[PDB]
Amino acid sequence: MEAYITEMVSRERANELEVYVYVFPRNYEGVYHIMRAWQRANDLPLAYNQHTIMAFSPVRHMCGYTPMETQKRHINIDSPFERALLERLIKNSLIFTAERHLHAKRVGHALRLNQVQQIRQVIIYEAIELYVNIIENRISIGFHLTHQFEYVYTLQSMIEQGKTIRPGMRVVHSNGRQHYTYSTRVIHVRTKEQRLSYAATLLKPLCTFETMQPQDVLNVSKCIKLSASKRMKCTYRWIQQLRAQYRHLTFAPNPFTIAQNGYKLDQLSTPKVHFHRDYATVVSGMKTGKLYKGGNIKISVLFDEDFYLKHHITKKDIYQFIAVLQKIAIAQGVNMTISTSTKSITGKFTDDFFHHFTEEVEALQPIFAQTTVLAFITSTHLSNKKTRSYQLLKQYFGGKWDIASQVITEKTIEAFQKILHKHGLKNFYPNDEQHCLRVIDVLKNESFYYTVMNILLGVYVKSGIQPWILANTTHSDCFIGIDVSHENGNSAAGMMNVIGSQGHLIQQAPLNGILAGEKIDDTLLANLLKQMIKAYHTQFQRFPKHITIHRDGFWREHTALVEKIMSHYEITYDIVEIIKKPNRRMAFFNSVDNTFSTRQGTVYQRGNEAFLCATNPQQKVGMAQPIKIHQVTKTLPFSHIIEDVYNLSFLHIHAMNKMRLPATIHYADLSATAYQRGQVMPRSGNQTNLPFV
DNA sequence: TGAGGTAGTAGGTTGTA
DNA sequence: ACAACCTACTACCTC
Ligand SMILES: [Mn+2]
Repeated sequence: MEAYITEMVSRERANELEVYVYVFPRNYEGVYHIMRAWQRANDLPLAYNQHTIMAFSPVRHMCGYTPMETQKRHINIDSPFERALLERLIKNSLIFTAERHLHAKRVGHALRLNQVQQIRQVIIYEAIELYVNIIENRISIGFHLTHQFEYVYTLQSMIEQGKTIRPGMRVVHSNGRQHYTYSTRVIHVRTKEQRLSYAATLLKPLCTFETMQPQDVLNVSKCIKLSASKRMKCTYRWIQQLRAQYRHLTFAPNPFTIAQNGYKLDQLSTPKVHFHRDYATVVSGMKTGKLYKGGNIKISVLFDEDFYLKHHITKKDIYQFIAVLQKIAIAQGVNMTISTSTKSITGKFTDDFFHHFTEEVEALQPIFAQTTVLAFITSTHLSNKKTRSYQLLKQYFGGKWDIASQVITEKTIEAFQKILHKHGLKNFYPNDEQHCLRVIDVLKNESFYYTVMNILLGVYVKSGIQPWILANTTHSDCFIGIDVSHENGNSAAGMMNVIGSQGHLIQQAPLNGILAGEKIDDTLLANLLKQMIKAYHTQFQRFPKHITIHRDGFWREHTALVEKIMSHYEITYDIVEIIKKPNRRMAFFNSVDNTFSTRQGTVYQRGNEAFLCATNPQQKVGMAQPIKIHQVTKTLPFSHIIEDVYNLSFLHIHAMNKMRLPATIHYADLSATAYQRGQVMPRSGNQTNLPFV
């Protein structure tokens, strides 16, 4: 069983290629018109960069643009400029070959291929993206397969068959090259703000899951979810065909294996989790084990009347469900008690309450103070506009009053009641220990258990409970997570603390996540590092030895500040970049049955960059997405950092379902989103605090 | 919004002799 | 302008 990556490397080197270089007199969009006219006249693969143009063959038709210098020169490998220009020229040459010999259309950002299937007047188009990099005087080409949607009809087809042009109808200028989103008739829809009009014979409605009909959506989504074998066979077939007509570079007969690409293979193993002993899996420990750090939780109930008015379910059913939750929690060493403050607000929370939420909620703070709200709001009120129950609920409770809250809708309660009816229950549940035990016992064999436990986990983590930690220690003693999000000109920073080599404190940094600009200032980073050091010293009574910073995306911060700061306290550190969507794919090919598969905890390593497989999705779900790890600094071996990254992904204490990313980046992204929408507020403390999810 | 996974749509932020 | 990220939204399936 061999290991395959979606890449290849060129036998020729960056300094073994003869190129023609034309330099024009002395703006990053320069000499683009000259290059386009040159392409139009001399029909050759050409590329530009700033004010220089490079090709593989001499240019005959000058088109009146006289160059300053002409050369048959090689490239200075030490100059990144000429490396980028050669990469652009190779990319353009590949695109030109595909267009001339394989009939592909460069649309948007990808080369659209032939259609694969039409689903009731919906065309599905294959597409591929190409990338060229120069890695230590070697040329690596990577590629990624994807899909595109289309409606096969213009506006004329509908307008001939009656219908009405809606002001809010979504149409695009479906054509070649660029694409824009805005009885002859004229439509004057704005592109973004500029006024445009057309003949309505070429504008076509957009094909998106938002607007497609439910019958088409199922099949279209089913089509774009292929297995690993089909996906990578399709990816490799077209690239082999492209190779068969390319002459400017040559490759090995089988250039897709990791051996040809200079990668080394690592097989990580699943860790163990600690609840009160050592458990192989999280599910086994949570099923029949006591929590790592239990305690006492106060819960308050928010019940709206429509939940009974339009759905024939009573508040007594809600209290039976809550009693079941309480008994399950007490079975694991967690004591939850219902507050009795729900007496002055009996019968409240009607439709008028939801329609005047912004004015009839200020008096609810003393009712739910120092508790955990378990809200049972209707999904219609949460989702439908002019009410915005979820947004206002979060933005008030967690946004301003720092009160944790967990929301449940009618689908969960109807599923619970349907299971009860199936099992012969609903006669009487609350205040009956034997009936509660029977309900808990029958909950085990159903998948709905994962729902119930998830709810409990959501209550636990927001209440200061630490469900489990790592059984074994890691090579780093301290983990920091940083993420940045930009929405509508507003920048939100998410910061995250993991205090201890076993986990042992998953916490959010008590710092404001709203940035005055688009960049993280030096003061914020200094405060984050110093506060995390203080937190570790408080928790363990000793200073840490090593700290690893995880960054989502690319490191755009001041490294000199980080070392000035941790030179004084004398802790070694690393800076690591975690990249989602690397636009590559990993597999193991088995030639006995000719199948591509994936194995969780697989690592491909090259230099200071690695690809990690952290999930095991099912065939109908799709194919696993690799993560990209990049080590900026060189304090410890790359293997140890990859191990820490893989091990921190098993600390998803908010759910029973395994998550792809480590907690450091996952929870930091969630926190950045929460500050983007203004639904969280800093809270100092020393316990497990995740006031989101 | 029980949670996670993955895969389409349209836009936004960098930094580049 | 180009390249390599990021975000939001929708959808489905799995537990
Ligand atoms: Mn949640």
